Amino acid sequence: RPGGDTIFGKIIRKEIPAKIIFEDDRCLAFHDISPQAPTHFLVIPKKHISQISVAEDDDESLLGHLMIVGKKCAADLGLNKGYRMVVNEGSDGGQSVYHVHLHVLGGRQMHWPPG
Amino acid sequence: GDTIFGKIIRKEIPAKIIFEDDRCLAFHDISPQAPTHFLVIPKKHISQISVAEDDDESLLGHLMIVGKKCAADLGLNKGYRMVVNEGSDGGQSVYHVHLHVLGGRQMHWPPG
Ligand SMILES: Nc1nc2c(ncn2[C@@H]2O[C@H](COP(=O)(O)O)[C@@H](O)[C@H]2O)c(=O)[nH]1
Repeated sequence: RPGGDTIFGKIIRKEIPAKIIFEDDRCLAFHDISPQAPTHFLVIPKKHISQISVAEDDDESLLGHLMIVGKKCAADLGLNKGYRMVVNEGSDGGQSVYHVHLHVLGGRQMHWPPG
Repeated sequence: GDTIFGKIIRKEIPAKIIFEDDRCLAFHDISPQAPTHFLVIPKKHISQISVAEDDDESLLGHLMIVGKKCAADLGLNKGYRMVVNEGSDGGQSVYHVHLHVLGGRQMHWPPG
């Protein structure tokens, strides 16, 4: 099955439901099931990449596309005071789903340090 | 307008530079929030991610690829967190878009 069998691969194939914000041929944006801010969503590639540490050089455009889609979705969601984008890599990064994804959090003041 | 990151790019003030190419610069954060905390910034003066253009897509991804290579070179084999802040709610401290890379400790949840 294209995309693998992590939770995110199954969401991509519409096998498990999600609250989808935006979808194109390269990525999917959907709300996080455990939001850490009043608005908290994810932008993920449809191509399965386990983690940023194994991304290829030719994945540059795709990774940038996650950020462009993330900022567009944030504007569409009315996050006019700003937001924070986060990638969690590995154990120290707090990663729990090994399919690359960008968090976008807003709707409140975010604090420093970022965890 | 110009920012302190513009001065760093132009080598007018010092920073602990990790990596440079023709389109970005990576350097340690002067106020580190983790044992390793560095920034990857484009040389193009994009003020904030909310105004990035579609043509900037591969450049933004280049910041992340450079970030993950610098992280490996700095020994962050247990992982790290990448952060881009936008605006006042995002806590953006400098209006020149920059990717934070933090590691060398457990990063926590929520991410601020
Ligand atoms: N929408 C949705 N989000 C999920 C599901 N399972 C896990 N998540 C979210 O995916 C994120 C994984 O990010 P990580 O912890 O790997 O950085 C977490 O914020 C978690 O709440 C799910 O079934 N549906």
